[PDB]
Amino acid sequence: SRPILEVPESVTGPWRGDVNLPCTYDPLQGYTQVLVRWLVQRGSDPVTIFLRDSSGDHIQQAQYQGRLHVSHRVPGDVSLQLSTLEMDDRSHYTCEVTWQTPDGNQVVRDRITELRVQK
Repeated sequence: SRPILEVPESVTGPWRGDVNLPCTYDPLQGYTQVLVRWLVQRGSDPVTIFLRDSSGDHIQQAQYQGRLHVSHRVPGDVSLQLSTLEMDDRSHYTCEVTWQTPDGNQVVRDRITELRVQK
């Protein structure tokens, strides 16, 4: 039926190193990826830190420009790579993908993961 996001409940990354937050799905006929959003939890809101759409990749925040990259080569792999991990990077991250469906409407799916940072 619908695409299925595959996201681990938690990921451990090395302090000062790099980590991949996996977010993948098996592509399905008739479902066209139209948006990928990654968010991080701060307070009452998850805040957007990355968007990919038909105009390309968008990292609005200067603090993430140059340390945040999202997988692109393999269809269905939209894992987030975070570089030079800080203790402050420990948080819940949300991977959210939007598809156009065979019927012509849209569907959105999201999954939360926790990043822990280990010395």
